Formats: sequence, structure tokens, C-alpha cells
Amino acid sequence: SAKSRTIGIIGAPFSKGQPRGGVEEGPTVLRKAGLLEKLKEQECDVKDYGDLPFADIPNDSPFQIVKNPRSVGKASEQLAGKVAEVKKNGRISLVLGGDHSLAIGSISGHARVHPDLGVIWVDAHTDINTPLTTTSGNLHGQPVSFLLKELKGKIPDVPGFSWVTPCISAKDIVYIGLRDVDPGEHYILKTLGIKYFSMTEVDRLGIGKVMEETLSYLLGRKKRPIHLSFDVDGLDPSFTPATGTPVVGGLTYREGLYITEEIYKTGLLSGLDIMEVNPSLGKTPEEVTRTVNTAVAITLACFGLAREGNHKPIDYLNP
Amino acid sequence: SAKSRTIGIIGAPFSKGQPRGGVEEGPTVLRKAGLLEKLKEQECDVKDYGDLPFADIPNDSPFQIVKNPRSVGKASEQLAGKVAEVKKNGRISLVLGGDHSLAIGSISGHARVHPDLGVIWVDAHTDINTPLTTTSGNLHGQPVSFLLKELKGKIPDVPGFSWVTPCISAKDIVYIGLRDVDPGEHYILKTLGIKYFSMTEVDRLGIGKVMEETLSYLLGRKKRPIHLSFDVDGLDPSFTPATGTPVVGGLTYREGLYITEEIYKTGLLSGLDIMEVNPSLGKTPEEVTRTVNTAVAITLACFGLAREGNHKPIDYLNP
Amino acid sequence: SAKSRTIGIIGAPFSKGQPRGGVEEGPTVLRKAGLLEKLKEQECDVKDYGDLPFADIPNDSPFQIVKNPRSVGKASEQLAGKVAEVKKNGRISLVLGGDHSLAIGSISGHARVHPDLGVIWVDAHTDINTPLTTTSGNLHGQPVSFLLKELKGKIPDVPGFSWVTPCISAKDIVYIGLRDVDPGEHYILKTLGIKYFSMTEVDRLGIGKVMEETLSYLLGRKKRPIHLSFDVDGLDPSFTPATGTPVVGGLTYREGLYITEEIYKTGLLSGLDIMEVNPSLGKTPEEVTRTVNTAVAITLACFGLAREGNHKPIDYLN
Ligand SMILES: [NH3+][C@]1(C(=O)O)[C@@H](CCC[B-](O)(O)O)C[C@H]2[NH2+]CC[C@H]21
Ligand SMILES: [NH3+][C@]1(C(=O)O)[C@@H](CCC[B-](O)(O)O)C[C@H]2[NH2+]CC[C@H]21
Ligand SMILES: [NH3+][C@]1(C(=O)O)[C@@H](CCC[B-](O)(O)O)C[C@H]2[NH2+]CC[C@H]21
Ligand SMILES: [Mn+2]
Ligand SMILES: [Mn+2]
Ligand SMILES: [Mn+2]
Ligand SMILES: [Mn+2]
Ligand SMILES: [Mn+2]
Ligand SMILES: [Mn+2]
Repeated sequence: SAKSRTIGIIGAPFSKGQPRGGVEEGPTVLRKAGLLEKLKEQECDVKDYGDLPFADIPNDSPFQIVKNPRSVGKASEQLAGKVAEVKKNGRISLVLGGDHSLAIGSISGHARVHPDLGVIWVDAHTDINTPLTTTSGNLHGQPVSFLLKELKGKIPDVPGFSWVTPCISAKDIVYIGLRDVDPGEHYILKTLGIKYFSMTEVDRLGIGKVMEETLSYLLGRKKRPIHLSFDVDGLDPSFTPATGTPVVGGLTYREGLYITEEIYKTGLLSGLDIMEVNPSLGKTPEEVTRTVNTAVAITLACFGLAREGNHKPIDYLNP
Repeated sequence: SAKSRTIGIIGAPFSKGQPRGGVEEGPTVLRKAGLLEKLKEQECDVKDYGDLPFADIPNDSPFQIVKNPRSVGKASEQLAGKVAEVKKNGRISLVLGGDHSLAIGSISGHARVHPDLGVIWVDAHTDINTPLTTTSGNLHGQPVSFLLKELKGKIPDVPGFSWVTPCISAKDIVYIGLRDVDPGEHYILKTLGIKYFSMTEVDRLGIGKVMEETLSYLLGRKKRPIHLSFDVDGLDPSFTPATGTPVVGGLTYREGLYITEEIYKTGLLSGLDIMEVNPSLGKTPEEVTRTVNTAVAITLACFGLAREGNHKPIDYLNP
Repeated sequence: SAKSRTIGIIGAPFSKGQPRGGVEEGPTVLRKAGLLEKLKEQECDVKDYGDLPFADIPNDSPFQIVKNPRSVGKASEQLAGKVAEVKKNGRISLVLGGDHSLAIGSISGHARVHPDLGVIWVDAHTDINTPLTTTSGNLHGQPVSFLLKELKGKIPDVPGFSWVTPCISAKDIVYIGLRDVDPGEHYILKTLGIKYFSMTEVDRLGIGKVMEETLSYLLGRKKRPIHLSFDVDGLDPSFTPATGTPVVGGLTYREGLYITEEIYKTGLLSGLDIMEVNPSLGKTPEEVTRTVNTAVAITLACFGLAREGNHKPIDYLN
């Protein structure tokens, strides 16, 4: 099958990057919804690399305020190795999360095979706090800081992260859907001159102009691999309520679909993260199903499913 | 009253174009909501042609997998006759559906008086399956195929449809709202080069550009009569949930009103279909009322009701 | 603090501009939600001028069909005095409503100190009926008529309003959010040539172009003070349901924030009204909380809170 429809699925049932239990069930609920079957139904070559085994680290003391550092660092180290393996096999890595701390391992692993990659980060949050600027101490709100080359010398020696080498420059990342950014994060975003489309820019320009500007900024100079790190809380809680850090006034279901349809069309999607789906956090059974169905729809759009329709290269009027 | 506010109401209580009971009650619920009274309140000349009886056809076996062919064909044949009568009386035909298979009759009969008409098709679906590409066998998913000149030779001899002569060319129809298209339908849409604005184009351009492009595409060469075939499932199920085939990520209430406000302003609306309102498909009594109210609001906008306001040509400061 | 973050808060617990009880509780629910504390948390210099006492006028007979005229006129007269005082102290007046009839007093008071002010009116409605074009007789739908210079000779001698001097020209007001306008109001809007962006223009242009056009229409010739009169029913009832006159197909939560973020950025916000919050009109306790939280978010955006983020002028990395 086509490169843009050749996929390597990695389950990452990890929750210790944040304090809310349940996000480790994200891979289970996405698989039960029939993600793999639905992808095969749209002419995808799907290989399931299974769920990564995350061994318990019982004596995981905090680094200052930073919680579960060895567990988070090890999970990302393991994921980096697995993503690099998937990438070497000529497949688009599809990481089923799990909390967003896992992006450390997902992007690190992807950069080992494709160092020229560009990142599209769909989230309500920047996730760029350092272990020193964080007030929460949750590593799911810090993955971008460990990855950026410009933040080298600002990341202290955190236990479990000695394997980390910053793999992306501030110019190689574009944020979409921002609406809840810490002061420390806003300082970083502005001082490093990172490209971003907060909800203010989405409202001003429309998602059409947002995507036109995002893809031109990342691909204008030359075609390069795209890594889409999708936090379901990027979309409004009316679509993805079963998530840990929901923020009102989010991207619509349509905008989420549009972003992913435009990324598919480039033929350059090389890595994908579907993060922060927490089935324990739906106020009703319907809120869980709604979140899972939305996450599945986003994923299908990444691999070719289009709202105008799709057809096989045959003559439907003369079978 | 003005030509654009002179109306002939036709109730078409018909459901056999699809399997879900209740759509035949659409004319009853739209009338009970006060549609006729509300139209007269906004300076409309309204004539009620009543509800078509549609006598039972007990012996109506399927054409291959195509269900109730004689019932669907005869209902459309009689509707074509009724619409032609309304059009001859110098009135805009307002068809209260009923399932969308009735568009065969509505457009066919409208073309008998105005063969130069253009079609705006608001729907989540293309409804362009032929009796041979259809997988469901439901004729409400095939009306466009029976109407298109370019599909002549691809429509088999279906019982109840010998009266049908394709009346519109692929170039005289514009779709708005698409989001659930069958492979066969997508093949047709692309091969015939039909103009369409799926939810992807609406997201990219905005409804303003969509309407500017739709009206210029249909009216640019010369002014001609407009036929708007409105399937309530074109709007998001958060506005029109009481419908047979709902699809998430639909046109908003605002977008639905914008489309219809722009069509009214041309002064060229000549035929209108308000289809697929099913008052047995409300999960609560409020979902039915919500669907009916939305359908009524769309209809009022077609006949001049504007969000900015309306006033009579009198001095309001000196009565 | 910066001029754009230096505020004078005025509570206006008044409901007699309309028939639905509960809108007088708007200042109480907005204060309980922590509005003052949240503003101080985003580096605002906040001075609380308290809640205005509105004394009962027992024999307040109607002027034709126009209800509670002396009560509405007196409440606006008091508010005008208070807003002018806040403006003289070099602060942005922040009026917590209360029904929209209070805009007579808030804009009148503001024009006394800044006669060159420009009005942005966010609402589903025009509120431009005169005491003679009104059909409901509710004064919360007539404040713009009392304020416009072009409507002088058109407004009759209404008891409680002899203090009113029209302070704004038809060219100095921009409407955003219009979707339920009376025939008489539409006639006024068209005959006076007032600038407006009904929901039809918002749908056509997008909120980005709406704001670009609104700010250029008002500020193009030169910088001048901005008065934003925000009616919570300007936003869709899915965001602000606890309100007296809700109309479907309204401005989104995002559009409301975008309008207010753009106004903040000019540094010219000089007067603000947060009106028509009615906590007695929520179908559930959550509907009230949702309306109050939305109104608080709009207010915070007016004084600098930005969705991209905010930071203090310090080195966060050192
Ligand atoms: N900046 C945050 C942090 O925890 O660092 C966000 C982290 C969000 C992480 B996520 O979902 O994007 O991966 C959540 C916010 N709430 C108070 C702390 C704030
Ligand atoms: N294209 C369809 C068909 O029945 O052929 C749709 C028909 C749409 C009918 B309507 O509402 O636009 O009139 C319903 C879908 N479900 C599976 C088959 C699909
Ligand atoms: N124009 C109105 C009026 O009462 O004059 C509106 C007044 C709304 C005032 B408000 O909420 O914008 O401040 C309410 C409408 N319903 C029938 C009469 C109409
Ligand atoms: Mn997030
Ligand atoms: Mn995140
Ligand atoms: Mn249809
Ligand atoms: Mn449909
Ligand atoms: Mn108002
Ligand atoms: Mn209003």
C-alpha cells in the first residue's frame, strides 16, 4: 500500500506523566472501537507492534516537584526505541497514548531515523514547561522542553532522562489550538520565537489559512517528514470531554478533521501521536464513547479518509 | 406580494424511499409549528395545495436490491405534476417532505415549466447513487442519478420510472454540506466534474466564499431560476437530530441561515424542498421540536426573513 | 499599572428596564465568581466604587406603554454621575449590570469626560427603539435612541429622562452580533446609516475581518476612546443561557473572546458594560455558572487575558 497509508501501530499504556488515573486505558479503548479494522477498510497496510510493557519502578522519588521522573523517562526511552524500529521498517509510527509525556520518546525515536522532521503540535497547551518552570510537576506538561535544542543548558539532570538529546530546533515546531499557557511557557514561546496559532489566530484567520500558513512554514524551503502530536484536549470538550486537562473554546470537530485532512494530502505524515484519551474521565458512558469516536475519526483522516468521499482506482459506472 | 415571496405549498407525506417510519409526518409537524402563518407574517402570498394522497401500491417487489420502486416512482410522478401546476400559477413551489426520493418529482416537474433551472443541493450526502451503484437499495440515496443527463445509459429500466427524462446537466448542480459519500458516488462526482463544497471546502473557504462561488458558478453566465433541495441532515445533528441518516460535523444553524439568506437575495428562488424531517426519530420530544423549529427557520430565511431585520416601506418614526 | 489595566468597578443592581426578575443579582453573582480578585491576578489596578443603591419609586406610572420610566431614568442618572467620577479618576469604568437600559447612564457619564468616544455594541439586539416605536414598552430595548444626536426631536418628553442630552452621533457606533431587530429599529438603522455587523456579516466575513473593519471605522482618522457595551445575549444561548432575551445562532465563546482581545490590544478601552446576566433564568445551577463564567472570561479578556498566554516582564529561565 501507499507510503502515506503504510502504518506501524504502537500502544503506549502509560499514565505517570500526570496525576489522573485511566489514561493508560487509551490504547485498549481505541483498539476496542475498531481502529485497526477501520484503517484496513480504507486501504491501509497496518502492522500492530503491540502494547509496550511498562514495568513498575517502585522507588520513584520526585526530582524537586517533578513527579515519577524515572517512570516517565524509562517509558519514553522504551517508546523511542520502538518508534525508531517502526520508522526503519518504512512505516508511519502511530502511537496510541497514554499521557503526552510520551511525546519525548515518540519524537526522539522518530528523529533518529528522520532528523529533518517538522512537528505540528495540536493541543490546548504548549507542554513546554521545563522541570524548573513547572508549578504542577507533571511531565505531560513538559515534553517540548526536553526536545528543543535552544533549551539545552536550561534542563537540569533529571533521573531517567540522561538518554535524552534535544532533537528539534524552535523553528521546526508549529502549535495549533493553544488557549491555556503558563507564564513561564509564554515567556519561552515568545523568547524562542516559536510559530503558533492559538485559538485567537484560528478565530482571526480561519482553519483554512491556519493550515496554509502551517504547511508553508514547515515545507516551503523543501519537503520534509511531518510529525503530528495530537492531544485530544486540543479539540473542544464538547467533542473530547474524556480527557485530563479540558479547556473550553477549543477546536471544533470540523477543524480537527480539516487539520488532519490537509496533513494527509501532503503525503509527508511520518509520525503520529493520539494522546490524552482518558476513558475513566467521561461524566457519562456516552462522554467516553464520544471522545473515543472523535479520536478514531481524527486518526482515519490522517490516513486518507476524506469528507468529500474516497474511491478505489476502478470504473464504478462500468464494473 | 413580490415573486420571491409568492408561494405554493405542497405536502408530500411519503416515506417508502427509505426504511425508517415517520418521515411521512414531516408535512403535519411543519404545518403544526405554524409555517404557513409565519410566512404570511413576513408579507408572503401563501396558497396551500394540500397533502398529496399517495394511494397504496400493495404489490411492489424490489428491482434487484432497490426497495419500493413503483411507490417511489409514482409518488415522484404525481409530485412532478403538482409542482408543474404550482409553477404554472406563478408561485415558488414549497415541497414539505417526506424522504428525499421526492426530489426526482420535485425537480422534474419544476424543469417542465423552467428547463433552464439551476440546483443547490444542501445535504450531508450526494444522493447520486444509481440503482446499480447503491448498496442500501434506498431510493432516497439515488434521486440525483435519475435527474442527470450525463448518467443517461447508466440508469436501468426501474419499474415506476419510465416517465423520467434526465432534466439537468452535471454543470447546473452545486452541492453544499457533504460529509458521507459512497465510493461509487465519489467516482460519479469526480468523473462528471460536478461542483461541490463538502464540509472540507466550507472549513477552508468559510460559508461567505462558498455562497459567493455557488451563486457565481450558477448565475454568472445569465440569471436563471434556482431550485434549492434542502435535506435537514445537511445541518449538524445538534440542530436537526430528528432525521433518518444524521452525520456529525455538519453545517451550523448560522451557516444554514446564511445559505438561505443569500439565495433569497438573488430573487431567483423558484423551487424549494424541505426534506427528511422525521418526527418519530427524536430521542426526546425536545429533539423533534428543535428539528421542526430549525426547518421552519431555514424556510422563513428562503422567503425573506433576515437576521439584520426587516421593515415595510413606511415611515416608522411618523405613523 | 498600565492605563488599559486601571479600573473603576461600579455595581448597577437594576432590573426595571425589563420585566424579568433576577438581572439585579448580576453584580452579586459576578463578584461571587471572583471577578475583582481575578483582575488583580492579571496585574490590574482595581478600585471598587461599590454597588449603587437604587431607591424604590412607588408611584412610577407608565409613559404610554413605556414601563417604570422614572425608575429607569433615575437609575441611569445616578450611573452617569458615578461613571463620570470614575473617568475623572483616570480609570476605565466597569459597569456590572443589571439590564441594558443602564447604558443610557454609562455612555452619558463616559461622554461627559470623553466626548470623542466611539461605541462598540455587542448584542443580539439593536436596543434603538424610541419610546414611540417600542411595542414591549421595556426600556432595556431603547437606550441607543436616547443617546443618538440624529434622534433629537424624535424622543418625546419621558418622565425621568429630562437630564439626558444626546451624546453620540450615528457614525460613532458599531453593532456586532445582530439577529433579532424590530421593523422600527431596522428602519432607524438604515435611515441613519449606522455601521453594523449582524450575524449575516459575521458569517460572511469571519470575526477577524469584522474586528479589522470595526476598529478601522472607529479609529482610522486618529486614536480615540472606546466604549464597549456588552450584552451577554450577543453570545449564543449555549454559552450564556441565563439571560432574559436569548436568541439562537449567536456569537461563539471564541468570537466573544476574539472581539474583546482585539479591543484590549488597541489600549483604548475607556468604558465597559457587562449586561443582562440573570442568575434566576438558568434552567439548572450549571446554566447560571456557565453564563457567569463566560461573562467573567469576556471581562478578563477586556483587561489583557490572552489565549496565547501572558507573562510578567521578568526572565522566567533565570
Ligand atoms: N501548563 C500545565 C502544566 O501542568 O504544566 C498544563 C499541562 C497540560 C498537559 B497536556 O494535556 O497538554 O499534555 C495543565 C495546566 N493546568 C494547571 C497546570 C497547567
Ligand atoms: N449513500 C447512502 C445510501 O443509502 O445509498 C445514504 C443515503 C442518504 C439519504 B439522504 O438523507 O441524503 O436523503 C445513507 C448512507 N448509509 C449507508 C448507505 C448510505
Ligand atoms: N426589541 C425588543 C424590545 O423589547 O424592544 C427586545 C429587547 C431586548 C433588549 B436587550 O436584551 O438587547 O438589552 C426583546 C424583543 N422581544 C420582543 C420585543 C423585542
Ligand atoms: Mn493539552
Ligand atoms: Mn499535551
Ligand atoms: Mn438527501
Ligand atoms: Mn442526507
Ligand atoms: Mn441589549
Ligand atoms: Mn440583547
